[PDB]
Amino acid sequence: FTPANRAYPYTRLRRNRRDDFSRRLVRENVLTVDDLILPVFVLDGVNQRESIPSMPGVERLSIDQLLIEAEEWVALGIPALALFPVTPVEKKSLDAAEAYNPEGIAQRATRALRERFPELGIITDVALDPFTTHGQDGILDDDGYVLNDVSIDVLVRQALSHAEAGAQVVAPSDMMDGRIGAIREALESAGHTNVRVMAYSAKYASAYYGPFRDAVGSASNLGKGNKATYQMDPANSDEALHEVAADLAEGADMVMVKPGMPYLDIVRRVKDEFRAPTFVYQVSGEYAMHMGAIQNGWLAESVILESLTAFKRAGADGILTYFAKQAAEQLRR
Amino acid sequence: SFTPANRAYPYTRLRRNRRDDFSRRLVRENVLTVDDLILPVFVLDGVNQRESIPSMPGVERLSIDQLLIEAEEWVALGIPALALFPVTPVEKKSLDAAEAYNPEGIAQRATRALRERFPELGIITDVALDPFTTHGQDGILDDDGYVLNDVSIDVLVRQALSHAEAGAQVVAPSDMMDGRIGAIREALESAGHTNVRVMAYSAKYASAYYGPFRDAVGSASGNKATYQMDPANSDEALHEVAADLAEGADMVMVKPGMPYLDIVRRVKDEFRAPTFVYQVSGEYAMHMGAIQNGWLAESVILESLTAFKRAGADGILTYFAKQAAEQLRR
Amino acid sequence: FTPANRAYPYTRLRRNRRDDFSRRLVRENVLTVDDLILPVFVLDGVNQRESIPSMPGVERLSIDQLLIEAEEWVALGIPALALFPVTPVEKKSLDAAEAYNPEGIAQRATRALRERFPELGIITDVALDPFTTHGQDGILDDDGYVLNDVSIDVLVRQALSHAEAGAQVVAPSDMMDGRIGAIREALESAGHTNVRVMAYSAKYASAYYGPFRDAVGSASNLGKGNKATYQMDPANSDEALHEVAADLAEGADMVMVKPGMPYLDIVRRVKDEFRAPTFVYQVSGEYAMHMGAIQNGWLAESVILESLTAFKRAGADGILTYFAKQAAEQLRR
Amino acid sequence: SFTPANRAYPYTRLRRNRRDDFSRRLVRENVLTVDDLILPVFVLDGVNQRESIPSMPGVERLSIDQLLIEAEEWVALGIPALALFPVTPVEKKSLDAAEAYNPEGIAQRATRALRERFPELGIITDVALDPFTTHGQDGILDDDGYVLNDVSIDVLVRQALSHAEAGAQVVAPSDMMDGRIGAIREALESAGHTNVRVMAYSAKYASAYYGPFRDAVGSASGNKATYQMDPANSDEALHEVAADLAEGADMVMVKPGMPYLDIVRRVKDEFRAPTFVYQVSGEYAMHMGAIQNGWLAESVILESLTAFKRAGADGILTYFAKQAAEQLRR
Amino acid sequence: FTPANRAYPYTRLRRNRRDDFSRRLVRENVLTVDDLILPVFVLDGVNQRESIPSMPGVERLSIDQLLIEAEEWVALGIPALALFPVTPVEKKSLDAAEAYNPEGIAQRATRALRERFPELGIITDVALDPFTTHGQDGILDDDGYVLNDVSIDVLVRQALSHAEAGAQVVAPSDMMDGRIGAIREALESAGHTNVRVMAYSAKYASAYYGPFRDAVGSASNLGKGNKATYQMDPANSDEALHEVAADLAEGADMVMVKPGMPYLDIVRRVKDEFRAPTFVYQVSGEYAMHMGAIQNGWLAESVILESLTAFKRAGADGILTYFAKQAAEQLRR
Amino acid sequence: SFTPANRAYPYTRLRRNRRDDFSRRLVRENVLTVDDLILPVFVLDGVNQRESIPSMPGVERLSIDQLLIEAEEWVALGIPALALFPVTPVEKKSLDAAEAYNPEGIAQRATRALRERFPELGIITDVALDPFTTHGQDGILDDDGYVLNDVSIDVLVRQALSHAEAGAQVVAPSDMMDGRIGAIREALESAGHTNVRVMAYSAKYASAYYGPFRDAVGSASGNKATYQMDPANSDEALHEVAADLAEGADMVMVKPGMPYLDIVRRVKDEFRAPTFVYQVSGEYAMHMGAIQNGWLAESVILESLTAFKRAGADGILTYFAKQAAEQLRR
Ligand SMILES: [Cl-]
Ligand SMILES: [Cl-]
Ligand SMILES: [Cl-]
Ligand SMILES: [Cl-]
Ligand SMILES: [Cl-]
Ligand SMILES: [Cl-]
Ligand SMILES: [K+]
Ligand SMILES: [K+]
Ligand SMILES: [K+]
Ligand SMILES: [K+]
Ligand SMILES: [K+]
Ligand SMILES: [K+]
Ligand SMILES: [Mg+2]
Ligand SMILES: [Mg+2]
Ligand SMILES: [Mg+2]
Ligand SMILES: [Mg+2]
Ligand SMILES: [Mg+2]
Ligand SMILES: [Mg+2]
Repeated sequence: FTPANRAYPYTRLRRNRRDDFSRRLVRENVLTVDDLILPVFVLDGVNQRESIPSMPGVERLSIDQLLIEAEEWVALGIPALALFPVTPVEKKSLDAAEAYNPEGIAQRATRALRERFPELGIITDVALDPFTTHGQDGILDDDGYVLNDVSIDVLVRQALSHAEAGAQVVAPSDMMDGRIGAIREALESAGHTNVRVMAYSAKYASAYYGPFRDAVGSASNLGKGNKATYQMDPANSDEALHEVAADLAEGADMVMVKPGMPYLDIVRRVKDEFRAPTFVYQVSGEYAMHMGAIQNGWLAESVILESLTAFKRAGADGILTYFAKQAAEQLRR
Repeated sequence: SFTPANRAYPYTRLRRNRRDDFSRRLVRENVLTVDDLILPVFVLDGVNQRESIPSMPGVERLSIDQLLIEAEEWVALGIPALALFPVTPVEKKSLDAAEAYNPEGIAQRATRALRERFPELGIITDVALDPFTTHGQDGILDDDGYVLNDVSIDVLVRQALSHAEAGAQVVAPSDMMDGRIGAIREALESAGHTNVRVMAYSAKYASAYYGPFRDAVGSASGNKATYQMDPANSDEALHEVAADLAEGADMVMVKPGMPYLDIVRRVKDEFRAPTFVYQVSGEYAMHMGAIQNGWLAESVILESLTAFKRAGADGILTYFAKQAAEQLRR
Repeated sequence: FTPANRAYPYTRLRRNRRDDFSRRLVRENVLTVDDLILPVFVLDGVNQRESIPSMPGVERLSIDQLLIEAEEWVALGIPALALFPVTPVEKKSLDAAEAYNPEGIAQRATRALRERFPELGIITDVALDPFTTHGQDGILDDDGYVLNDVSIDVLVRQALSHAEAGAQVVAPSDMMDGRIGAIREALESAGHTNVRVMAYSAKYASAYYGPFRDAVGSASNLGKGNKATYQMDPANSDEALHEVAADLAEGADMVMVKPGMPYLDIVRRVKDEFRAPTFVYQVSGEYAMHMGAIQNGWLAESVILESLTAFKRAGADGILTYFAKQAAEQLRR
Repeated sequence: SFTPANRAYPYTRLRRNRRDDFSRRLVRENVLTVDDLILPVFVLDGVNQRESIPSMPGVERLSIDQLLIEAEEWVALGIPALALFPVTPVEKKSLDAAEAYNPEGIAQRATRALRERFPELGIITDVALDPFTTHGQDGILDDDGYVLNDVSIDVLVRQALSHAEAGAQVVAPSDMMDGRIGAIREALESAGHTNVRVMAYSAKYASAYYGPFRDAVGSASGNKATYQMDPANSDEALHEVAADLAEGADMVMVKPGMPYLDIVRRVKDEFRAPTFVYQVSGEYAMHMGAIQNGWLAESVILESLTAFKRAGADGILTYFAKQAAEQLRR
Repeated sequence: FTPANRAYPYTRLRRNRRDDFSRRLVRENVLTVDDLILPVFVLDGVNQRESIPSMPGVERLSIDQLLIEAEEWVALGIPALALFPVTPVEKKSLDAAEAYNPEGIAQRATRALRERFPELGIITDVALDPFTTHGQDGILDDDGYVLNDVSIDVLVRQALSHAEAGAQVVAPSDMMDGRIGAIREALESAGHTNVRVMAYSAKYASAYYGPFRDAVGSASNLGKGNKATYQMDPANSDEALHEVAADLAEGADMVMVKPGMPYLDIVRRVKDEFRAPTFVYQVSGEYAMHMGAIQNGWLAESVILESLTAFKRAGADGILTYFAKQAAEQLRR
Repeated sequence: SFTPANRAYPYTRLRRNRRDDFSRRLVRENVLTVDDLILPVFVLDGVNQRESIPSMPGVERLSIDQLLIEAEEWVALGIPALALFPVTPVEKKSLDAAEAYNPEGIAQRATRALRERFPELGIITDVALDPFTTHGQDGILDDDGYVLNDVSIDVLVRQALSHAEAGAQVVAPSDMMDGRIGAIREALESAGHTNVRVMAYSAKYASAYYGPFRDAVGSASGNKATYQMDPANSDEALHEVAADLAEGADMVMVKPGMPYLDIVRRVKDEFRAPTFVYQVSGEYAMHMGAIQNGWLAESVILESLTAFKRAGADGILTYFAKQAAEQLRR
């Protein structure tokens, strides 16, 4: 960068801050509804709405209830939903076969939403964690290690069942090496030419996933287990560039940094280095922490749009956020 | 900077994101909002007057009362700022351009009237001598017909001060005299006008695109290649901006607009400062003419304005600002 | 960039502007006839010259009339023509078979010009829009979507018929993914080793194509249809770099940004990043808008060379411009 | 800068290094140590006083004797520095903010007491007028309610000098007046306070995250968008830091912290200077609230602090500093 | 870099140096035990401990003695050992067959350590120099030249016997072209998916290897021979970038610069350019030279941590150092 | 900067160029020549004296007549410059370091004697107070034992002037006081010493490697972390060099040498200025000790010196300069 010899008092950076109109003129970034993705927790059955104690204001919804709520999500202009099925306990297995069940919640919810709301983007989740008795994102070997290439075999079948259900976007969150190219290849081979792959590229072994694990019901399955053999070390930044570079090479249409606010520097570096469609997840713990402080009267509602503007400023094109309705509503007005 | 990352067809198909509206909206790199818009307005001396301009279809010169009336609609649409260009009566032109610093000149009157009735509306005054000289040249001429640099700056400074006294939040020197940004900043600071912004017309080309504006303001009674920039020069625009930043400009502008998008892009990339671009009278008329003739669909207006945002402009001075602001509200 | 601490009054940038001679010495870019490509609209039949109301001063020309006009284009030193055939209504089809007809206007015009003017560069257009009843650049599926790889099959046959006719350059304007490498491969396989591919790399879904659509007669076919599923979003800049990077990798000899003046920042970035032979189209709407303002007395003729100098300054090596004769004439003198 | 080097699955499997603790530790790019930690502390006027703060669970305001007692534990843990924030009695607030430079103001007293009993402990004083004004604004107001720049700097300078006289090794201007770093540096040098460090709050955003701190210090009886930075602006933070470095800052700070990691990263990459970040009261409370509610595991605290190191911060002002220092000792 | 116009006396860089606390706050790099790899010389037989005259304080150790010493290495938190077997004279050959003996010292020591200390990283050495009668790192042709691809055949068999013994890391020190990709391929083919390859990427034809050659017993075998046809020319820096780029492309998980302190500029460039896990060897001559000066009373012990901090500052993530115990002990306290 | 160009085994085999001496010589990136060499020499007060130094095997302190005798051999070998380090008699040390600017101090005498008998030989004097203070500290101490910055600069300036008067072509301030390069340059210019070069010891670390030199010069009767650089810091060295260049240094130096090659590399890459590196007494002794012990072959000396050239140094201050110069002649 070139400072161009700017010096007080010839340069006073408060002059542009003097008035709202100049503030607005020079303002570098804005959040719009075109930046918003709403994740939703999807229940089996009919007429089901379940509160989540660790994500106040967020509800698990059966497919019929989801179709009704989606009327307003669409009316607000929200471009896409990311679906997270809440797997019945009895459907969890060692082999995660429910992942690719054409009658699984994810697949049924896709078919229903694609028919009801043809313009709404549906992003499915490619990962085994909602389907395994152990709560890990893949298949274990006899050492209890998440097998890479064997897991990809199952993830591929899943991705294909999502495309078959009409999902415009599949989002592998699993963090297996090479899964973007394996899923891309399979989609291509099968004629699913236009199904986007939204890679979770730099997805960290984070402590901020707690509430979501309660929400999808994987928390009791995982127990004290951790994902440090596949999810990325929080301390590592350069390594995120290698992750993204491979996912681009492998065919990803979009690349994602996960967690969001605790990793904004990663967003910045990924946008700067690759100049590709860049996505960020404002995860369940980020949401819970803001919502808990707002409900306590400790922070003003306005932190919501402040937290979301940060993602734009950092370089994200789109934001998966549990705040997406609240935000769209505030936008809107 | 830029890494292809070994992206290769068919693994990479750049049309997947284009497949649907929802994914095009998600990845869409830039968006024009009314926050980006500045409306230039031509201001008359009388009351209850509007005049049409043959080379600027749909643009009216307004007397100050009409300006106030119309500004109600501009403010309602959320347009942040106006850029005022006085249409000087012939009796008020001189070799000394004294009308430039007249506390009752059209720009000064318009400014006080606007600042009082719409206190949140940004007013950007024009610092230049071309509406005030008998030959309309942007400065004072010597005996060979040359536009004197430092002597013109003395008049421009008096002018900028009069604008700051009239209440203008921004003065915009468009004259292209060397060193004027610094001289104006110095004088503003010495006079205690600490918060008056200076929007430098930094890289302002010796263009053929200003023709309609010259009819608009009545300056059309000659070239400016000794002060305005040679259209061929790009590296040069970086030196012009570096100086204006060092001299204290709060925002820097590239002029003409669309014929110079590459300059917007270099200026934003290199300096990372508030960057402005003028979509000039000639751009406006070309587009407007083609639309009215039925040659071009009217969506070319948002396409042109969108181009400014993509090239790196923060704000756009454009005669389209009202039309664009209405399309963005609808 | 390094400002090197240059400060008024030690640095006065008006000193070089003082005199024509210093102006000329430091002037960074110049337009010459070596930068000019003339597009031409080519009619069937004999002795045909048709005015285009939305492109004043431009005529559709039968092949005999084109050969006569070309005498002066060559005398002026214009390096190349880009041919755009005006397809008879009765020859438009679903399958676009006329694209690869050895007796199609494009093919006949190539053979005639290559024989008459052996040094003149002939650039043919690879695209189905002049041949389809729907006016879209490729073959539609049952959803009315432009099929990518199926369209490339037809585009390849077309490119081959152009090479067979003697075209030194083929210019795929179609914006299908991967078509540069498919056309390159086919040309290579068939022994057309030296046929250049001039890729329309970063070709935007623009509103500035109106007059050309009237000129080639595709406007009534297209109707209200749009090309947003293949032509690029006007808002997108980083994405242009990915487009060009792939076309280079795929074998393009030249890469083109289209529209021209509304996308000069793209020209700048493409030249800066790739350092490759870079081309820009000053499209029909750009031409119409300048010509309409000049005829109205609103702009001086001099905007023509100003608009063309911009392309040089921005980084283009060559410019496809309907002004190419006027410009060459003004150069010339 | 960055070269992918044609790395491709399966030759490249980024999980191999993740396979085992030993290889994760070897390649681990960043590590938080107590060397990175600064504890902000809220200081009361009395003796034998502690108060709890509703919006800052687990944080106590301490009178100076309690501060000394607690500092024994902070020093033992190896915490390098405290950042003092006085809780000004209501009787001591004024329009002129004179209490700011009172040689017996809470900050000044706390500093002398600390410098004497823990001479190796770093004391960072707050240079700002918001704990001293009746309206708590960070400067002196004019008649339209505007925070006067240069007039406020005059008071900030008197304040910084009083801190240097009290023995402070670092004064930290948090006020966001233009040019204050230079004016403070000039005055420090003229007075022979050659080694007093200035830690500029350089890119300090007009944030909603300061709510709990305003309760903590008692300033909660209004916005600061005319001086604090617009949250949307990034390029702007580079200009703010460039000026503060030129003006003589020894370290530069980004504030808020985690909602601005991208700014930490740009600031460190571009300037390669000592870079500091404040994990503000709102960050602390959000995390603390979620942990106590059972929503988040307490390892999110080290994860947040680790994020600062990775983003490029050298030092972190954080209300978590004692907790983190104990986890690093255990 | 941007100096930002910093000028004395407004900028005095001694202000941060004034006090220990500010020193500590701004200190850019720190050595920790997570950066340390201990190389060890491994003897055949039982109850063997042999001093090395050119590496004072370093001992060759039989496997039983190595298991006992390793108790404290682990207690100190040292992440990994690099094993260097001391080949019996009678086991040296033309064909280096002992390299891949499942009962070779390296293989036996791996199996023993992997079983006794499951969390300790074991890095094996892939190179023929401890096994050849000539002391060169590969197989000679009839001109006495080290054959590239023939040597790789043997190195591959070795690497495989190391994986089979349970080594988590193999470190080819041989400097044959292409050996990283050959070893990677073989490991992959054989299902050794997670065995890391720590490439000696920019390994110089150095004079600083003397003491180690005495330690492993290769010095008398090598004689006056040199390795200039494979080990890198000390004068060459740009060439190191090409070396590393290829090893990354070929699948290395970590890349190493060798010697350490005489090549810190190489460390800096490799980290800066590639942003990959970067390793550096503080070689036997570096160790001997510091230890000799410390024992003579010519340098303070404190040069040890100074020499090791240099590697962190230069850009290394991990350091193979004979000082690793001393350092860990000093850390520790 | 760096493009791998898709080079891949077996098309690319980097050993082909290594196959033969002739191709290794052709591609060989750097070469040490005697043009790169500066010999530091320890100078005694007497006549007909040489002393051995226990921690610096093979290095002798020489009285000025012995220096002249030996310099005949250094000049013949083509060594461009000496760096003089006086061994001050105990009687000549003081709190005020006055012996530093004594026109008959050892450095000053040695310089006149050298400039007269070998007028083409470069003489680099040491600007520092550590050979002259009773506590040997590089400056004047205040009452807390702190090395005063500006007060020390006053003495260093007097010293540098005395060297310029004695005929020195280069004065080399090794003291690490802030701002000294500028103060020395100013004083040299004011006194008409227009062509006297200043070789700044710019990035001079608080090292353990200076131990043998302290025995050599007799300063060994304490640390310098308040002025010499923290070994851990790299970005910091860029700021140190930027200042010294701005202040007028003709060449900039990194000290210690081999433990800081990464700093040489950053300094040359970023500033592209004449860059010097000191291979310090501790480096010399480590190498020398290992060679004599039979542990290392003597080719490690050229390897170490070659490393400096590769890292980006133009010139090397090295106690090996005579040995290396003889190997380069043979
Ligand atoms: Cl599809
Ligand atoms: Cl003002
Ligand atoms: Cl051919
Ligand atoms: Cl001080
Ligand atoms: Cl394995
Ligand atoms: Cl001189
Ligand atoms: K978006
Ligand atoms: K804007
Ligand atoms: K020229
Ligand atoms: K630190
Ligand atoms: K490490
Ligand atoms: K050579
Ligand atoms: Mg991955
Ligand atoms: Mg200028
Ligand atoms: Mg393409
Ligand atoms: Mg500031
Ligand atoms: Mg190699
Ligand atoms: Mg210095």
